[PDB]
Amino acid sequence: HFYLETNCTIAVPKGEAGEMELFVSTQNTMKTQSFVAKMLGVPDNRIVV
Amino acid sequence: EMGQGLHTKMVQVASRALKIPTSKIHISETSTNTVPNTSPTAASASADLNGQGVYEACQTILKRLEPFKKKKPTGPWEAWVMDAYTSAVSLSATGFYK
Amino acid sequence: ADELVFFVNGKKVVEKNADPETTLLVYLRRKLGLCGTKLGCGEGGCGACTVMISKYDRLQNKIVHFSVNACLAPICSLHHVAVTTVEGIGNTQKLHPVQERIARSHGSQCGFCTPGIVMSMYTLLRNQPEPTVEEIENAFQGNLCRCTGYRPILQGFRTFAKPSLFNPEDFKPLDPTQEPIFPPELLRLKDTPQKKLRFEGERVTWIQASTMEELLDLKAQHPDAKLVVGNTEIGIEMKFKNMLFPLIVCPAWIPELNSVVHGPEGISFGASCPLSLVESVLAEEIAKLPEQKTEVFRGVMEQLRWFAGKQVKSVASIGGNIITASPISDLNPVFMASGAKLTLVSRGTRRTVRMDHTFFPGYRKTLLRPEEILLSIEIPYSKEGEFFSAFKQASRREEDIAKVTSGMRVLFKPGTIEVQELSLCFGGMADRTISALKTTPKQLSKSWNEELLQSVCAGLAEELQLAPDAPGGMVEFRRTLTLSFFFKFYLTVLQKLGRADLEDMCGKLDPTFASATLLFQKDPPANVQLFQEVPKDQSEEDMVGRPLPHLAANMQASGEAVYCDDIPRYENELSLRLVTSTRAHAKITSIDTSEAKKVPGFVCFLTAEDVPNSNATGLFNDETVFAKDEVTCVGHIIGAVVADTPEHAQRAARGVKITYEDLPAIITIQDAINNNSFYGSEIKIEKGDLKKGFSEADNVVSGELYIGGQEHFYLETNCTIAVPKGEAGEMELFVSTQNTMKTQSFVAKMLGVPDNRIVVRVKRMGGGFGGKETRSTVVSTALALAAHKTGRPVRCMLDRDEDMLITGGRHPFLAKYKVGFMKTGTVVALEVAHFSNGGNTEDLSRSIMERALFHMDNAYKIPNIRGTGRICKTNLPSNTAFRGFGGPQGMLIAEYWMSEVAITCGLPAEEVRRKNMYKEGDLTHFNQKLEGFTLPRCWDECIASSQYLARKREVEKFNRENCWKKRGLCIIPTKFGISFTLPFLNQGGALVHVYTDGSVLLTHGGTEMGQGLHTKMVQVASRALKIPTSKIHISETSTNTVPNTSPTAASASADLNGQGVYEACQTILKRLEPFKKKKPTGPWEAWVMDAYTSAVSLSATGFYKTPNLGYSFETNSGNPFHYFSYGVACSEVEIDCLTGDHKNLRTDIVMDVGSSLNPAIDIGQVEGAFVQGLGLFTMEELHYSPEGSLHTRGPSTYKIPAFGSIPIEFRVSLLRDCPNKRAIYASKAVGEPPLFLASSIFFAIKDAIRAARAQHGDNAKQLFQLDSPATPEKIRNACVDQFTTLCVTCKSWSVRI
Amino acid sequence: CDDIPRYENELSLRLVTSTRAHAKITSIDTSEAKKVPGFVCFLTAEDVP
Ligand SMILES: Cc1cc2nc3c(=O)[nH]c(=O)nc-3n(C[C@H](O)[C@H](O)[C@H](O)COP(=O)(O)OP(=O)(O)OC[C@H]3O[C@@H](n4cnc5c(N)ncnc54)[C@H](O)[C@@H]3O)c2cc1C
Ligand code: FES
Ligand code: FES
Ligand SMILES: [Ca+2]
Repeated sequence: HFYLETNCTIAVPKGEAGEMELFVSTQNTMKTQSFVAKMLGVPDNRIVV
Repeated sequence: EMGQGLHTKMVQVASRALKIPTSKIHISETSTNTVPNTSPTAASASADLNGQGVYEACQTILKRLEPFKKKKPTGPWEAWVMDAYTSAVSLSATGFYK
Repeated sequence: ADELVFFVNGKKVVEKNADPETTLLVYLRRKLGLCGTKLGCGEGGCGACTVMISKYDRLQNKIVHFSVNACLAPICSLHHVAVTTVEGIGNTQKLHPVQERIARSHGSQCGFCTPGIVMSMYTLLRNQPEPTVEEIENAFQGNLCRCTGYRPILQGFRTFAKPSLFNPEDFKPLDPTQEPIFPPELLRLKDTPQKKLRFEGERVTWIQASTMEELLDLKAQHPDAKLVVGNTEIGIEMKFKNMLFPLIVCPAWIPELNSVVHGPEGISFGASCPLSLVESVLAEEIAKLPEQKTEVFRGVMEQLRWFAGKQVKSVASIGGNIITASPISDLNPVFMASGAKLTLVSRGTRRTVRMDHTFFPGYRKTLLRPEEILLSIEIPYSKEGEFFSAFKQASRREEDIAKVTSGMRVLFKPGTIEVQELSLCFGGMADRTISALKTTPKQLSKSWNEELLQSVCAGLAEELQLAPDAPGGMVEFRRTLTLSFFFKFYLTVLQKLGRADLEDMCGKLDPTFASATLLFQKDPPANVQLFQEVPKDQSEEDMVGRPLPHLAANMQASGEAVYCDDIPRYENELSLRLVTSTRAHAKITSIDTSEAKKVPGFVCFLTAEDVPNSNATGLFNDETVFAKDEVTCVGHIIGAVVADTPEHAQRAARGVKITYEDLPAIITIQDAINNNSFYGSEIKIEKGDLKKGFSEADNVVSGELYIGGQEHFYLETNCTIAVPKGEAGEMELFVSTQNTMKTQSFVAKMLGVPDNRIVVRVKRMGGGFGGKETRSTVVSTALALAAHKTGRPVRCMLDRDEDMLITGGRHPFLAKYKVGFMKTGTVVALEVAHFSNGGNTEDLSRSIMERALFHMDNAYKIPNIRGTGRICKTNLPSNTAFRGFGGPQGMLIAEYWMSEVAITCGLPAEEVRRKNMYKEGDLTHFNQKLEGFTLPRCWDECIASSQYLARKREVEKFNRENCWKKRGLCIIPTKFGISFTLPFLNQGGALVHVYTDGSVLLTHGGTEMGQGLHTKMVQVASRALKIPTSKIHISETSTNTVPNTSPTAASASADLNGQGVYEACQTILKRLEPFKKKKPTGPWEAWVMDAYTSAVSLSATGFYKTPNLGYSFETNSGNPFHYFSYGVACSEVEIDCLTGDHKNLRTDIVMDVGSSLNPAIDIGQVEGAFVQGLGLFTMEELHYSPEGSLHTRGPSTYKIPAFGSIPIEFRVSLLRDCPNKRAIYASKAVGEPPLFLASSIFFAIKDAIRAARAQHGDNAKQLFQLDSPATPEKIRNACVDQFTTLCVTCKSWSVRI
Repeated sequence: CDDIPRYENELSLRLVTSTRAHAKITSIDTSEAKKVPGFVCFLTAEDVP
């Protein structure tokens, strides 16, 4: 692909109820959210992309 | 947005749908907590899918403003909106397309 | 050396460059990132910063633990100590029992006080694993909570001592072996000897002295070197009076300053001994020694009872109190009256003195030479025939500054009642602790009798006279207290002489006088919470109407809940400090920033010039962002310093020098009346025929009432972070606000960008109470500007002194009433003219006056009625919304004249109120019909369940058998209209998403400030969707998910947002039903995935407007309210007629909250609101200089209810079987309506004072004046007697606003 | 993404990848990594919640 911006994620944990906000260079916010939530074992509603 | 000018096209679409200048419409970002369960931006399809989404949301807002437009057919956009707000009319809407 | 080494939650901290100005609180939060520990005040009064310290004590040879205020502990005092914070004891993955119990017992609302309270309780348990009830209450003298009304905290923690809202049986047991180990390294180091340390900061050098020799050497070589022990005085001087001591010596380690030696004449305390140690050894001594030897000891104990809390007394030294030489020291009068022996030393010198008037030669001065330190105090044994009393009267009992304080000593010639020695010493009566040296000599060789009483009183009234302009004012009260305290001591001595078989010489005490001399004791508390069970058939997953704890209570108990300032700083983030006028009205002639520019890290000073677009803000556009050309109050924001750190911004702000030319100032309501200075025109409601009403009236009573305002005292002050995004003027703000919409609008207008660029986010507030409905924007706009200008994130959290000055409060009210009534008590006519003091800016002032007028009836039908309001425009900080919003003021006036109706008629108040009460179907003075009028049931339930009638008789009996204490009892109703007085604000919105795992993310326009709104909305959505609450999450409130939201205010927010949520949920259900129809059992998660894979939208908005609202002042027609709240409270008090102190003995409340959405949250709101009302009407008083400068700027002077303030017996019932079908799931709003029911305490006090005036007044005026707040001053002054008589006799400390 | 300012307490991650096309992992030694200043942790499959 050679997108001039490579893959990049900032994840910011909010310290309550497994809440986390991610800033991502992605075309797919939904799968990002889903994959993060499943890995951590928290509902999708805790994870913002 | 990845360089393909999608937000630009969606603002152009919204501006036509609402009959207001592009300058009054802003897109800031994409987030899972404003629109959930989104397909990837792919298959070249994103302006088609989201354009419809956007158009429908704009149709809902127009439907809600039309009584205020009827009673003030020349008065500016701003007067219709402020009239709707002080009449406790919702100025937020979702839009969807399949 | 120079490394500082200590432990935090078991982890070693090595600080190589400790700055002596660094507090523990700032180190924990900003250096270690542990933000569980909060800033509430910076003054030691609120306890939000409470943490635990452990050390190996070398003198007692064991591990000790005590609590401290982190806000006042210098890290440089903490070498080889172990700190435990809220994070150190547990977390939501494994809560400590203390955390669990406060959460589950509904003991956490906004949550901001919870860590500090957790740490107080935790520390007590580390010292005493089986405390008493009494020990549990005593642990919180230093902790304030503004939300809970304290009852649930004590009730949950009582389980550690010795249907249902919570189940104590499910609480996990305490295992003390699982507490954190004492860091083993510190145990190894108590072997090696401690050597002197030096720490060098930006401006301050700190020496930790290891030996007496080092301390004396240093003081000889450099007498400028400032002794710091507990820092509980020096911390206040440095933080608030901007005093810099560039060389500090801490002698806390020195054995000689910490020793306790028993000698023949008494007990010697090293001068650095903490007051907690004095307390413990004196309690041992008085327990085990004969009473005749411990009179002075018990006098010191009596003062230490009411002396701050555990946190302060742990580190505050006796020596520090003595040398501080405050006029209001509670200990110096006792040490002076008892001739306590002080040993002073310098390098190679040593002298002993007995404290007497010479020890204190001038304001905050002592006998010490610059190079001398106090080594020790001997507190003496009392002798045979020697008796002692100590006294203190403040505004509040616990952790308060004494008005008058006193030690008193008599010695009798052996075998006689003849005086050999007499010593009466006082604080609060001059610029130092004084002895009544002219009065007491005249008494030597007199017998202890009535004429000695009269002589000492005449002498005191003459010797201790007061200057009208005397610091503090309250000159009559203070003088009355010196006589009244003497009188108690006189009676006490009569009794003690009795106990020594000298009854025949001095006489017996009259038994009706005996209660005068009792030392304060409270009965054990007894609480009742009654509410309705939900139906039997209600699903266990449907939580509507069940007592679900606040969703965030566990996280609040654990310190994991994030408030604004807990958010980590960006690496490039700057700090802002506001710069305010020190003048009430003046021209700004110039600004000089020379000194500001020199402070390291200074970035800029923002002023009106830097505003990009409009300098005009506020709800009615009459406010400046930054002052231009003139200032119009003390606290008017002139500009803002931006710097790297908050400390550099504070210093830089000090170096902004403003020059002023005074202009004529309008301060008071009277001033505004004289000057025709008002916000808009007169507001008026009138019905019937006044002239006719007053003609037909058997009786007509006229009067005035003044009601003081109120500071919100949210435990979290105003705070904004503004994050600029560098594109298209986009900015995101994190704000402690109730009003995201106005925050956003005001920032956008100021910047000159559209609203669509500006996002305002609120996760939660640590209280709001109306104070964050508009006045938060004054910080938000300034930070936004800073952020736009620098392109960097900028943050500002106000200090408590700043917040109290800038952000205004409840509106003071003055009312002039005239009521006409029949001999039966039936009122036929009423005219009331209301005036409010609005301050600097219009803000919500006019709406507040409207609401007061809508409630001038309270519960009563008045056929002929006229009410007017005028809002005064004055050179004071702008006043705003406060829970009640003008209702409490309006209704207190109504009850005030109603009290006088009852007394004029000679009829029971109870019967007079009931007779006048509205009936179902009646119209108000504003022509709204009362339907579903529940007030009579509330009344009849309350009169019956409180046993009001049988208690009346007990009160009457008490009053006949006691001359110097009196009880009062009153039952008060309330009607409170629900909805914003501006109709279109009665709207709310929501947005819901369902993700493909079935989990639901919900948001609405309402903000969480501790009222349990998110909890309720989750309860509501869970019922609407028919899924468990566990699948539903609310993360925050934001302008970019729900736009155009009204403020969280008018108690309306659950009603509005509830409907919005319900409608969003109904849209989702409609879209799912085909999938539900095809698979009527297959779970929720399958319907959701089925809808997704069929491309059905799983996102919806929801919206609601309250229908049919809109009142006209012109036609007196249309409904302002959607429905009304109703309730009744019965309160009993016992006043001390000699001091003006009182106990709240018992309160019973019946409250109509319809079918409660959550009885736990709702009883919480009733108690919290009631207790704020209690403060409003009896304890909370703001004082201003005649030039309009707020003096009262922290908890030291502003006394909100404490744990020990609440009714000793406190019963709350929610009315059963009263569904309100027009609000969400037949609930009613709860936040504001109960507050005015604390009125019941005000009118109980008024009854008790009436009983005092019949006992002791001459031809005492029948309709006597009691303004609000009914403070000890006003209560004492109104109890006219022989003592007030000899004390009665325009430039002064304060002016009535 | 990477233009967003770092939080003061923000950490950096770097992935460790296979140098073999198909192999068993017989061991992982983290000794040397632990000596690098500012090292916080090495995440592996065991750290996944
Ligand atoms: C919330 C709060 C509530 C309070 N309530 C009360 C109250 O009800 N009644 C009351 O009387 N006080 C009250 N105080 C004041 C408190 O008791 C004093 O601040 C305390 O005793 C001072 O002791 P310290 O060790 O903290 O003094 P520091 O602040 O460390 O020192 C204070 C002064 O004493 C000097 N000093 C200390 N030790 C010596 C020594 N050995 N020789 C010579 N000079 C010395 C210091 O140089 C300094 O001038 C309160 C304070 C707070 C913060
Ligand atoms: S912040 Fe420390 S006592 Fe209030
Ligand atoms: S819950 Fe205690 S101050 Fe808010
Ligand atoms: Ca105002």
